[PDB]
Amino acid sequence: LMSLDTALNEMLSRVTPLTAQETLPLVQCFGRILASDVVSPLDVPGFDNSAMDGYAVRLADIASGQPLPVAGKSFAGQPYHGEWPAGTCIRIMTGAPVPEGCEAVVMQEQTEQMDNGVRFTAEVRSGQNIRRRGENISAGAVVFPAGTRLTTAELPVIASLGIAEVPVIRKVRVALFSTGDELQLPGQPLGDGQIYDTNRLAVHLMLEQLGCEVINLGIIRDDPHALRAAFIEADSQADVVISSGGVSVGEADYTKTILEELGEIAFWKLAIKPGKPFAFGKLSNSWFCGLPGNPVSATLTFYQLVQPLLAKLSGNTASGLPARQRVRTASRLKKTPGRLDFQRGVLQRNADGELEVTTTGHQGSHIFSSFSLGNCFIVLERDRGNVEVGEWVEVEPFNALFG
Amino acid sequence: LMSLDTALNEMLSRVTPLTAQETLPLVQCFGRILASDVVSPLDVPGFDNSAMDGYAVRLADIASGQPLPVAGKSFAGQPYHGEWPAGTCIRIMTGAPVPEGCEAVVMQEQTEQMDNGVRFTAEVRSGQNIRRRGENISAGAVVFPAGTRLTTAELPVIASLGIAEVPVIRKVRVALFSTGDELQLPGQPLGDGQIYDTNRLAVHLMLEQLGCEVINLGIIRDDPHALRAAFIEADSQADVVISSGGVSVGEADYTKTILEELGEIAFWKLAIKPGKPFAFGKLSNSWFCGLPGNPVSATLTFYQLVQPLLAKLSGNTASGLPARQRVRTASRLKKTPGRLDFQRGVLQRNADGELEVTTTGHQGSHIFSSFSLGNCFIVLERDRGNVEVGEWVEVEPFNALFGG
Repeated sequence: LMSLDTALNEMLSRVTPLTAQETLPLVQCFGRILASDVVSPLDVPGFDNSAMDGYAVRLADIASGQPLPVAGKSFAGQPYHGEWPAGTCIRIMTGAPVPEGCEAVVMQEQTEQMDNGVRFTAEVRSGQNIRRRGENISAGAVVFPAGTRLTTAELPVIASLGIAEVPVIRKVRVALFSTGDELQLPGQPLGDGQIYDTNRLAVHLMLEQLGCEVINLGIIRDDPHALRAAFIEADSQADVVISSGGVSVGEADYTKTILEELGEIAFWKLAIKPGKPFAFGKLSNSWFCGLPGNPVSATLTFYQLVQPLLAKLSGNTASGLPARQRVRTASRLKKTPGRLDFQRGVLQRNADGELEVTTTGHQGSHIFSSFSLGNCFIVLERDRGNVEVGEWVEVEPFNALFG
Repeated sequence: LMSLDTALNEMLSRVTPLTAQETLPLVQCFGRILASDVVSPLDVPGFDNSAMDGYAVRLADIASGQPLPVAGKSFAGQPYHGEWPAGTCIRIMTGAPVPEGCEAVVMQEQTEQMDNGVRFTAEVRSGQNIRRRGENISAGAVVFPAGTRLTTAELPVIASLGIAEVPVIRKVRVALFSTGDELQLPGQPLGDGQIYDTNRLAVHLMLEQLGCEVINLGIIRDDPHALRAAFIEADSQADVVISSGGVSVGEADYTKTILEELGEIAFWKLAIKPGKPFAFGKLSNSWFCGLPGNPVSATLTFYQLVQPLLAKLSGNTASGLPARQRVRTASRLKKTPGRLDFQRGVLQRNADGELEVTTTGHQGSHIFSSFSLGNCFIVLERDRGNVEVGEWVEVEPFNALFGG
């Protein structure tokens, strides 16, 4: 019934990004979100420097046609500061400051040795092989705006400005638990009718990799007093509280009366598969996301709704649902109109070098193993039906959460 | 002169994957390499159970056509063990075990509650809505082989088997350092021809995001005595030693002579762009990789060469290439034959829904912004010249090191 689109727009419209900040050296900032504009205090490069090894010259001396004796050498980190007489040149290495009065740098290839000094054999242009102060970044300019997620692409540039540390938004705090007397912890023996809990570890892992601060409360006892106490504890400690399974996503059980007693909760029926049910709303001090019990459904609902919620709350301004592309299927796909079906597939290059996708197998939410067998979603349109080999299909490669 | 391929193969053929192992709880295993096969001790699911909220019936009772009174209820984790008389049904919840003799589960909405019992309104087919013991995993089977990188796809399947911790290969230990009197620690004042050391941070970040244990020795003082000391420390404590800049990758100087004193090091000139020079070889107890000083070159060189080395060392049995595909350019590309040019580009969907790439801009190595602006490399073949709009082009999307 409710489109994924519409549901996510709704959830994000309710939410306001965190503003609370902390200051961290750059090496600890991978994947963190800049709280304030990074404004450069320096010109970069901060001084006119050689783009290569060769010789620093004045055009008037080149103009002579005469060989120029080498007055001195200039190293990166150890510039020449001796006298530079008229009619001479300076040997210079990549990255060294050009000497006062230098108008060009000639690479070795365009010179010959004379029994005396250096002949320049090619035209020498004003400014050739010189990187000028301020050509990359002007002091005073904003280099990265607030809301920028810091990776290897950004943090080295920040260091080239001489900044050792930056303010970033604190991590989003997410409390996490499951419930049901059928759920058991790994390493313990299974009682009557029990299964091992998997969703909660699947959610924890993903939160960790998303950079959140995870407060896992474990498996809560299927008792109203214990469950209430768990919600209250979760709420007091976190920005977001997630049930990885066991709390109602619509069914009229005791968990639903506790949830509604503690918050203002919507129970939605989404036009997706796998899954459909999702619970979302506001507790006293936190947002609540309630996932369906099936492992495929809970994982997919997490990945497609909760994941982007957390990106917005983190302060990230990257306006991006992950990347999709159009590719032909090498498999016949069973699909029923009425829901957007996030089937799992294997995307691969064929012998012609063209990109195609294969089903991973049975798509039932009775097996989590399609995530490991796969490397992408095949995102089958709400209204589309079965798909034949050769048709074009929307594909969404899995992110680093799945490898 | 030297192909990137020939270099990569040379580096990979030399190296032996680590086998040493340590056992960790599942929650601490993200991105770790599974050290032993995971074998299922149990059937998943463990028992025949309901796929719906409803009723568990036998087909003979359905065929009588009579309302069946509710004789009991089976809940998830609270199965029914009482008597199940003839002509009767058992209320059942999703995931609850089916009661003995059960032939079908009927979903609640295909029933009417009748005062003399539950009336079944639809056809009932043998086995409907029953998940069978072992239909996902069988006891005794290997679920993941040794060599699997563990992520969200694998670890929860491991949890489903009742296994709380697994053996993984120890992390690759990478020692790191730079040198040159030009280099200054950020947060300090820049003297005369100085710059802030950026390559070292870039490599530290990438190494940690790759799951390496990093030993950062700093900026090494630019003389032979301090350099020897740095090499001895680095080599004594690591599987791999990396110079992020300042140590020779071919030019004759004191750093070169120390390298040749302490190791068996090759200086390659690679048919690539950006970059070209790369130092590689064996120190007494470790492998060495020496990067060029230019940030664009170092970063590219680490990404295309050191990264695949670390993957093999780690024990990851994944095929190490590629995630490449062929896409049209929507940009004219300037490309000189003779080098494999890893231009940076922007991969985006056009209005027809087709994937296409655009240049980031100037492809010079004098700036670093192409890594921010870009989301891929346009991998232009060694012998190719200029590329016009609409030609086909190979493309390698950025991995998580640049944010995807």
